[PDB]
Amino acid sequence: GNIFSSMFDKLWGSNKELRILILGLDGAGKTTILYRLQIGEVVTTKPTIGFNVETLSYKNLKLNVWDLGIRPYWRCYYADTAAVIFVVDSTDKDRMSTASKELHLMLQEEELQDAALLVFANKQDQPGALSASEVSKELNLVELKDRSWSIVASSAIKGEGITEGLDWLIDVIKEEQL
Ligand SMILES: Nc1nc2c(ncn2[C@@H]2O[C@H](COP(=O)(O)OP(=O)(O)O)[C@@H](O)[C@H]2O)c(=O)[nH]1
Repeated sequence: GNIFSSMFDKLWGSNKELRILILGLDGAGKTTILYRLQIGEVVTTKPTIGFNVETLSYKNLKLNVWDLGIRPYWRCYYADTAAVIFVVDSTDKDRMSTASKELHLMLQEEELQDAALLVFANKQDQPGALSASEVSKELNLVELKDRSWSIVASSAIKGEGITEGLDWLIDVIKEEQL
């Protein structure tokens, strides 16, 4: 998993530890992506009640993953947050609506004013999974303005799309830090 680490090494130098949030409705495959990286160490914690955050800590970076569906206990992480990776299950046209909501509430927070966005149209390997562009529409990512965003089709399970996406993200984050 060192290619991933080499990629994240490009964020070394930031004058403050950087934070990335992997979010989305449960089942979207966030955890999978997190474990996909195979770098640093991951530890689960329950800061508040009925709330569990999985945190991957890698030399100067923090990756936090928790399910959506906006209790203020979270506002705690938006401070140093550099970007959010929004994982969407492409084979769930139902909750697709809910997600779009949860995503905008999130992206509507003041501290995430500059966070870059990477959306993962995940589970593309599954039968009946909306295309990437189909999700960019269902989330109105088009309507989003004054913000670095991008969507990518993915099969976290087979690790398809993950690297291509993170690659993009990291560069944006790095740039923005400059
Ligand atoms: N086929 C397929 N299964 C996936 C994908 N991403 C996640 N899964 C499966 O979906 C289930 C939920 O994924 P997980 O990452 O644990 O969900 P979350 O962290 O709650 O969003 C797991 O059993 C995964 O193996 C994907 O892209 N394709």
